[PDB]
Amino acid sequence: AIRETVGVDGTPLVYSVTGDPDARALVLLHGWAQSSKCWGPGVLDELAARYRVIAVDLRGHGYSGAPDTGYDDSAVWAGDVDAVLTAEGVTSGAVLLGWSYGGLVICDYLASNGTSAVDGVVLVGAITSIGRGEAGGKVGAAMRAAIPGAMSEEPREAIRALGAFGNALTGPPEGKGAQSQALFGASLTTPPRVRAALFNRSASHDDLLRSLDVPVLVLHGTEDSVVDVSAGRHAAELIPQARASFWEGCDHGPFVEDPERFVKEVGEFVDNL
Amino acid sequence: AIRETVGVDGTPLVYSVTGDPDARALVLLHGWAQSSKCWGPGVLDELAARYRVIAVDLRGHGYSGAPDTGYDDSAVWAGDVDAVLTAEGVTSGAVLLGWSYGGLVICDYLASNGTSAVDGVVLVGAITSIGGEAGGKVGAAMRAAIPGAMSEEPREAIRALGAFGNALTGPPEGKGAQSQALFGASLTTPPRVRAALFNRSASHDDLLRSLDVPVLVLHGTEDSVVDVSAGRHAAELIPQARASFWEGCDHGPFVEDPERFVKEVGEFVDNLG
Repeated sequence: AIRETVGVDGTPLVYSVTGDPDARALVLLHGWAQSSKCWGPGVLDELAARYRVIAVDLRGHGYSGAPDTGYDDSAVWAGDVDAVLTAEGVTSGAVLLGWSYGGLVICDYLASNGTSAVDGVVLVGAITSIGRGEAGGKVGAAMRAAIPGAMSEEPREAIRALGAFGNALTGPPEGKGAQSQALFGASLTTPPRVRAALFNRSASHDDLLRSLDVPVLVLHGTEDSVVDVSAGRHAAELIPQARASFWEGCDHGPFVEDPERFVKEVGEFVDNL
Repeated sequence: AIRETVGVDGTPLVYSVTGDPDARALVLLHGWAQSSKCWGPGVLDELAARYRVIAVDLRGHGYSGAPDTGYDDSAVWAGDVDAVLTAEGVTSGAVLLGWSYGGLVICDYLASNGTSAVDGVVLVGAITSIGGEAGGKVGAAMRAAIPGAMSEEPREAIRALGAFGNALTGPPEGKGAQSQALFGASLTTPPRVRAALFNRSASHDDLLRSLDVPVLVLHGTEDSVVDVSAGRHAAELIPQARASFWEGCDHGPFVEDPERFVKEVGEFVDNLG
């Protein structure tokens, strides 16, 4: 299951592969300060019964390399998605699913490489742009409160600031306490300098979204406190072939809040390509 | 650098390899609720310049499989070490370095397999037994954390794990990213795994008295996690023990003074010829 490839700058990239090698590739791109573990074991098992699941550790995250520079270069991010697809020999049919920051990683890839390797995109609580005035980068109250404390090298300041997200990634944590802990833990294992580097950039992919020639599922919680639901509304409006699924009452982690509904909606989208 | 093998029960075991493949094998076994990332990049770089560094994720930890049962079986732990050595073709010359719980993993392996593949052992802040066991004597910070630190409920577990404070780093000035990462790794370890590691008994004083290779006991005199008495006990029972008691140090000597740690480990390993 564990694999390694290399980015265009020589950075090692770790990812995991499960499911039938002959099935459709479903590439999972996680959020800021997370890892390939963020999806629950239950959701990965359900997806692996139907697709060839490729769960990447972003550069600076999980077991991937953490270089000093390059996090602000859309071409470097594109190169990372390309390297994983190339390593798995995925040249067509892929579905790229991006949670949170993972939406921006997908859009960097599509902006450099186009859509020839992909049949579909799923944006989960995603940003698709980043910077001042970007509707597709619109952050919620919890992310606004965590900056810049969550980027601190001083541990008490970072723990307090990351801890300020509360139950945003899980929803009500009843029966999910191990997931709650693991998602908080992954944020703290991400180097502060990486947390900072991912946000010290600007990029607009509004015109990329308007140009997409593949179907996109926009899945977003209406009470997302991390990436405002307006960011998902923005992407659904610009993408020519978007299907929106706005989960009433859900915060930032739909795959944790309702793993059954997440797998059903992602599966119905993918199965209908 | 990343690879994987399988334990005697089918559990996947992830580890990483760095350094000259023709150099002496140095196997790193981490502590309770940690991972192969615990050692710190500077320490791993310095060791990789000298040795063939094999850094394991224990079962239940890091990217290794986390099965429900097996953690109270000395034979299963023995089989995990054997699996890694076998996968890497290490049949002689190895030094096993165990931090904290890693020392008990090493003792399980030596009790099943004997010493033919190893030329030396390093016990760093280590337990060697668990359960009136002088080699399993808990320090005051670990005694206070049981059972809060194994709680499924995230507020309780975050508090109890966070209350270890500087136990793993010492004064954290200039080490804030390491402080965050070590706290984070503990939270990423499932609560059920944190509990299962301690729900067992193993008695290895017989094994310590029988050892026929050099052992460096390196232990802080103010270790709040594993009482320095456990190290003094190992150093007394092991026929070829030598001891380095770091005055004032807590549980993370490789974090408190990475230069001293590499010097002392390197001198030990370099004089096994």
